[PDB]
Amino acid sequence: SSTILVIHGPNLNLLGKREPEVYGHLTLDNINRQLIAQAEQASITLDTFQSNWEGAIVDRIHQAQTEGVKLIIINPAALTHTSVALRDALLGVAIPFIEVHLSNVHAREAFRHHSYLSDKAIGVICGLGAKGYSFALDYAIEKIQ
Amino acid sequence: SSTILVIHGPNLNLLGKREPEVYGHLTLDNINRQLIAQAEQASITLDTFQSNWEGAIVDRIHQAQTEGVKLIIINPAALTHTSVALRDALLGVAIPFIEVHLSNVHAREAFRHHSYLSDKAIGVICGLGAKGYSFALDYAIEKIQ
Amino acid sequence: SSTILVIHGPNLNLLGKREPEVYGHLTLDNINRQLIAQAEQASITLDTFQSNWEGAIVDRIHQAQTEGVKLIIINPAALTHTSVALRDALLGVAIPFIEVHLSNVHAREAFRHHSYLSDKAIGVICGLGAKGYSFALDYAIEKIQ
Amino acid sequence: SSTILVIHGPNLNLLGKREPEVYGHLTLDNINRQLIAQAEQASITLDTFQSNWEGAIVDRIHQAQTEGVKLIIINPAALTHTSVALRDALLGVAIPFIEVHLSNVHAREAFRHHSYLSDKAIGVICGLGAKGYSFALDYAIEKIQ
Amino acid sequence: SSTILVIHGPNLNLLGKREPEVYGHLTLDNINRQLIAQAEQASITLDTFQSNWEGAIVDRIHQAQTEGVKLIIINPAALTHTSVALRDALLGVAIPFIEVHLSNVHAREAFRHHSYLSDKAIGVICGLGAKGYSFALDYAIEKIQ
Amino acid sequence: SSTILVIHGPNLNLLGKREPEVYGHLTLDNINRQLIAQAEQASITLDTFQSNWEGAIVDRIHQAQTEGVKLIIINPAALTHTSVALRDALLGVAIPFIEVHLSNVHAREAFRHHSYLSDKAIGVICGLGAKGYSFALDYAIEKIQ
Amino acid sequence: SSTILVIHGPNLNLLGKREPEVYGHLTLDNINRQLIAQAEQASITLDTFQSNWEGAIVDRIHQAQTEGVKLIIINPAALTHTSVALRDALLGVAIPFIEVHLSNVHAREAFRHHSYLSDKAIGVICGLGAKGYSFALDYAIEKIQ
Amino acid sequence: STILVIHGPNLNLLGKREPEVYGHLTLDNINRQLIAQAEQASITLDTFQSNWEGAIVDRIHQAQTEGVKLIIINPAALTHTSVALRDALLGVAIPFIEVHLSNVHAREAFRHHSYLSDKAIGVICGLGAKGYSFALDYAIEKIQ
Amino acid sequence: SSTILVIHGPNLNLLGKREPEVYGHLTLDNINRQLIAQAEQASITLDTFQSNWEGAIVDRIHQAQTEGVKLIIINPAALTHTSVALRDALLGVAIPFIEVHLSNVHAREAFRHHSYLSDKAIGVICGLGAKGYSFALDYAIEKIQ
Amino acid sequence: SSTILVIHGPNLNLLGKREPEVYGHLTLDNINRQLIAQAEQASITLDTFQSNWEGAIVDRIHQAQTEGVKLIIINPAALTHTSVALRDALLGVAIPFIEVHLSNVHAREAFRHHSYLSDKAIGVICGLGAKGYSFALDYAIEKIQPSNPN
Amino acid sequence: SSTILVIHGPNLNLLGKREPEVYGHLTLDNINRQLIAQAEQASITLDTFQSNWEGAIVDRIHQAQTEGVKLIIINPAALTHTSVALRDALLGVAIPFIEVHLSNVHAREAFRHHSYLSDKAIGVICGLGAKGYSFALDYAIEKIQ
Amino acid sequence: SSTILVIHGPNLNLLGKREPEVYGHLTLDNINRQLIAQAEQASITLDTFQSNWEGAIVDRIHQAQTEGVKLIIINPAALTHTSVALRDALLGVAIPFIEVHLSNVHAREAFRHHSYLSDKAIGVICGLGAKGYSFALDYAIEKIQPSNPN
Repeated sequence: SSTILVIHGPNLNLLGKREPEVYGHLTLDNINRQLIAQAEQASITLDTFQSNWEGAIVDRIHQAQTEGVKLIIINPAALTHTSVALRDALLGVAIPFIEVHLSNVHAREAFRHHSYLSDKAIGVICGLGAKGYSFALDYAIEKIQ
Repeated sequence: SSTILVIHGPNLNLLGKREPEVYGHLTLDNINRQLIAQAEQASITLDTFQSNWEGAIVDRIHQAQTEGVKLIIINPAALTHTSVALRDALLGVAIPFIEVHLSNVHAREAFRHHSYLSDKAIGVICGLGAKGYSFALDYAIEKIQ
Repeated sequence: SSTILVIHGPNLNLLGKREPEVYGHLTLDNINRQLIAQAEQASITLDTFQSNWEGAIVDRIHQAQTEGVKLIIINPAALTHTSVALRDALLGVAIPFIEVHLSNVHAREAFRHHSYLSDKAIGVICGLGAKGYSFALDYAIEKIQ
Repeated sequence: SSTILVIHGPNLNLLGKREPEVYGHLTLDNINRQLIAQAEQASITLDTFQSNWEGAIVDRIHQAQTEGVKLIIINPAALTHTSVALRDALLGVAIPFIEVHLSNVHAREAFRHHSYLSDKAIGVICGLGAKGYSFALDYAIEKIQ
Repeated sequence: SSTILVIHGPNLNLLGKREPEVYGHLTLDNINRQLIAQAEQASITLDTFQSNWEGAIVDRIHQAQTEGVKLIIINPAALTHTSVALRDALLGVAIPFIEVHLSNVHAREAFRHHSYLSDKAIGVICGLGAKGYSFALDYAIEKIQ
Repeated sequence: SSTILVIHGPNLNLLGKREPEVYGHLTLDNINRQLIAQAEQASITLDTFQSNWEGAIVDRIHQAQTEGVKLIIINPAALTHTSVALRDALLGVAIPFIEVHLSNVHAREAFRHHSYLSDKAIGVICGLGAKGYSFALDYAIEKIQ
Repeated sequence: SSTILVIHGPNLNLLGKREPEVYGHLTLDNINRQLIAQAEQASITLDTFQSNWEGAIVDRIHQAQTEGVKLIIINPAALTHTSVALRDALLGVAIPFIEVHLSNVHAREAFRHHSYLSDKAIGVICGLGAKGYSFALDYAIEKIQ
Repeated sequence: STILVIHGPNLNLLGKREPEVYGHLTLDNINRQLIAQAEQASITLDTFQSNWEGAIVDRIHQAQTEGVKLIIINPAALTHTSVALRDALLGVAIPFIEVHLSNVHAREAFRHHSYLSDKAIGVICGLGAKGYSFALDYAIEKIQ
Repeated sequence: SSTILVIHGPNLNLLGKREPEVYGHLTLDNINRQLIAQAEQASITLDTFQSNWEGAIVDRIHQAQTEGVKLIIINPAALTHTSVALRDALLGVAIPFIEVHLSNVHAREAFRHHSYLSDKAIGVICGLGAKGYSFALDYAIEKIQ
Repeated sequence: SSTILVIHGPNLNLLGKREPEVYGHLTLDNINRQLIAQAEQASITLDTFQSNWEGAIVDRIHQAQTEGVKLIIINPAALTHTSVALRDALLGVAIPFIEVHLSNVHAREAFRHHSYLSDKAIGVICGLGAKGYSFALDYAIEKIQPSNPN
Repeated sequence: SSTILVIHGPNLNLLGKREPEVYGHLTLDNINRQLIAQAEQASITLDTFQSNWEGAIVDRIHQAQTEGVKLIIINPAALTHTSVALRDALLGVAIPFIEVHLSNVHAREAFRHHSYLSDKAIGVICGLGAKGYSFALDYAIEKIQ
Repeated sequence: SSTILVIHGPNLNLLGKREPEVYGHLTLDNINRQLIAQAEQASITLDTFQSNWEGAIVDRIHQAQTEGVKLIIINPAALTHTSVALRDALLGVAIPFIEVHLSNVHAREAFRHHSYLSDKAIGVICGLGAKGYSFALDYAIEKIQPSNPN
């Protein structure tokens, strides 16, 4: 009834385009399907977005507050280290959000440790991969029941 | 003949999207219109542009070289801390400018103190809200006349 | 035994002692029972350990390797910012761990943004209260089966 | 009426010497008159202070309190980057104020990019010559209308 | 059976769009056609792209993996200092690339020294204007064999 | 009826081991007794505790809460620069504390300047030798009124 | 032949102005009036001094030298973080001083953490208020005797 | 004269995942050859390992009263974090040499920093357990 | 038909106030007649001036533009690392200067390694004690003509 | 008076010394004779130089001033990160120069991202192996043409 | 021709040049001799080289490859902090090395804490005087078996 | 009896070489007879040295120690910012030195503000053109008779 919104940042789109071994066989779609499925099983709405354009997401988020979204679960991808606009969009709207990362952002380049969201997020999950999204949703469904 | 171009960076359109409590409550246009009125009365022809997509903001800056725009007023907001490409635009066409900010950026988080445009612009204003926008237009003019 | 060991860093024994507002009421042993139940519903063993003495924790972490623990869910608390011993213990025993925190670590003093653990954990959940422990228990159980 | 004090930092008493093509036409006098004339238009008894001395300005700020001054407009800046005594007086009397710089102060040497006032100041103006004060004073008045 | 994509980033379209000594006659398209012919002379196919938009360049390089582009010659421009997206875009597809800038990155402001791609390209060529492209292409032609 | 607690950190038990060479013949035992007598002669009860283990001090701090201690006069000594656990212990039991140091800390190494306790202590006495304990006691007694 | 000279930095003249607790009723004179009193019952003389000018306190400290002041109790206020002149003044005349701050300096802005005087004072009291002066004086009595 | 060898936390793990990560060598092994090195030089050397700082602190206070002359310490992890260990060492004022099995400089930067190094007589890192012997050979030559 | 002013910053008047050296009796007094003499012996005009008051020193150089002058030799002392008011005071009058210091700036505390006057001076001199002044003067004299 | 001088810095002699692939088989010798052959078709005279001592490179640069070398193509190697002396030399003689590196320098240790040279060069090439030099040449060879006339 | 090659950097040739307990009478020669003696005990062939010219050291490292040296014990002295060319010659010939220093570098000045050679050496010794070269040889000797 | 050694770093040999309007024709050679005549005038022995090779300079600082040079005036040039090797050369020989730079190093790139020498130098003089050497020699000259006494 009250919407959850899952936002995917740049390049998440490329997910799965070179299996066998690089996490071969997993795609941004495979992911959207589970989350959508998990959100359904506990009777809640879930919309997924994706663009390699920062202006496209800032847009979506301005719409999310308008579309009544209650809690955003964002995988800002590379934009989390560079976009304060991605931050002032999620704050300016005042929606709660939980930041999600597939990879352990802390285990990669140091410029990846900085984030423009995690501090205003309810929480942050990184490195649990796809399930990160799942748990993020788990906490979200309860967060406001 | 002349043209002033006020551009607004991301999220600025969200002005007034939840009014209580006693905050301020004004929109992106309450100023756009506050400016255009002030523009013509002094014989100069204004122009405004707003997006959350950096590309757009660049092309509008570019096309200004074709157009013959003499000076720009801009509030890149979030972009001032992040886009040099934006910087490359205003220098690429040799169109002077001014940078304005609604909130007093220096009283917020630290990261908001850096600016990729401030140093190039004729000047900067912040913490006075919309009154800076229009304080700027005032200078834009007394320069051309 | 399919042992997973839950470790709680110092001061966590005080959770729930000015009930109404500060942290509210969720006692260490309240979290312990919860984990034990989840642990048993999955037919997976789970001992727990708390101590205000860092060395008690490292002692426990070693004992865990001896005991064949497959993964540690550690809530180092104040030690995530100050303990390399803790990091090197977990890397010494090569027991993969998930770092978990109740409060959103990135929301407090900048000094709590650093972790001598995070970069080498599988992932990090923070700011999601006791559930953090549970999700961590989920990912963990599903990684062992 | 009700008083606004317009404090000037050290060096603004200088002038426009080597006046043609040094950018030194107008003097402090020419800014202090213009403004006091603008406070006349606002029906406020606006007094000014220029001192190359810190201790004269702080003392001034305390007199201002006892004299129930309502808001201070202050162009420290050779004092903006260096003094907290100035800051602690402007807070210790809790009279609101604004910061103004004739030149764009971010277009210069990197160490001008910091201020001990800007953060606890209502707003900041830099870059637009002495037009900047008139902007401050205007604003200050609407702050009393 | 080979293709070379050439990518021009933001503000590269302005070459020769300001006449006299400001980049003179040489247009982005003169560069394009010469390169096209140099390609053809040695029976290689070659395409060119340019956009002030981050997402667009991001998108088209993904199109490249689909189109079988054996190597990208790219002049990111101002996006080398901001976009970790493009870094994940080029890294994502895995199309070896060459960094080309016309001007000399290092003779400028400190933030230009920082590149999100430099450390991942085959090599960089900056400071040699148009000819920079010809060379990259020359090398790109011999690379494939 | 009121209990004041005085907690001495690691290495403080060493007071009086090389008497004339460094500091003086004064001990923890004197400071303690003179402290008790001053409190008996003021109708306050007072207990004391010293330890070289963060856990014990942490532990004691927790018991002071249950014992109804009204205030802790503490000398964390070295823990002050490294223990965010000690900090969280005092925070977790919310017993006002005054941080005392016999030696003047800022006179020493740069790292001794940082402290995880000073910003949460009611006040800090450092460098005035053992009187800083009497003064803390004295102050704590006026506070106990 | 003992005199004690108490110095009060800029703004301390403002103590006890909005007595309805922006901070309490205790005024600068009260402090001196209780200080001179305490001294006498020990047959010690004691003049005191306050000022908002860097120079005044400097000159003043210089006079203490010729006046044969045994010790100095000083509260530099903000000059503590900005004046190396006050520093070189105190080290210049070499009268040991007890740096006293009514407020726990460490609980405020980062720039207040710094101090150009602490590494050079016998000790520091900060955050214990006016009793801090008596304590300084009490310590200052017995050491001088 | 008594040397006292302190091993910080986790050193009790030496040789516990034998396949060429570490190797077969253990801490008791190191102590064994160390006490031996000591007895060969007619020096009493006591060892102490604890994953507990207070234990290590107390030990060095006891070391004062016992009359210990020099401490060879491998604070391991405690190097980059414990100024209490520093103050304890400084407090009883017993000279010490800092030891580290792996080249700390070829790892993570936070490794690079030591709260003891500047006050130790010297430092040895990257030469494996051999460092205790070197430090002990040095320790011994400072007492004889 | 020129003139030369010499400036001394705070604390200099303290020279030679604790008998044997560390400058045993080279007071500031001495250093002035010495510098004055040398100027009256090559026939140049010049006055000396020392103040523990910043504003006074700043004032004093504005009197430099009122009367004369071609070159200024200055030892700010403590105001070198602190004052940018003094810097712009020199640039504004535009009188080229020579920076001088009695002790070796570079050999003291790090904080003293920063000079606000160094990068604009004609040149700097430090560590040559008194004699340093002597050279500054000397370089000027053979520079006017 | 229309020479091009090519300068190789420290360790560049070692090209192809380990024949098997830590790099290929290419030596400085080959790069030069190719450069010289290339300068001949254009009727341009070119010289080359290499040394592992900063001073010697500083000297040869200074010597190019007197030879009337018109443009210097330089691969400074490790020196770009440490030698402000090499820097003040190319600026000393005011000979434009192109900086070339065989490997992509930004793809390694942080310190290796700094350069006391790149900013004052005409352009920089890095990563392209030997061909990086050819481009410098082909570019230089034109460069002699424009910037007339007289 | 030689199995192990010791390198002594600039200024190590100064050892013992000021003998009466401005350090030990121990020369660089004595150190070479001691090492050589020791190497003859393990039937290892050792060569020594010292110079104040980086190029001579680099050329030597190059000659070292073509000679087939197995390990380099190097005390680059000063050059540890500044030479990447030494780095590049050592890596370039791909010969492993142990780094050595006589004094505790960590006890001296901060700029001495940095090293262009430490991270690629097998190990480093410092503070144990000449004994440090011994320990390294003894270490090298064992490895070459 | 009290000899002064003047050391000029790399590139200083280029002085007086795009003559018509830049700097002067004033050569390093020229600056040297000025210092020589200044030293000779005060009864002080003065030597000079310049090399574009650091190792040549460290060597000479070492020779100065055995030469009994009471004080060194050095224009480390670009080396003041890079050679801690030069710094340790000076500290190890424990010869007091004065640092001279022709230009005002603080008015140039940020990297020119860090000196591996200055904090151990008695003093620094920069910006005063070639006369800085003169003022340094000046101090050096009176600095050889001060309170021991005498």
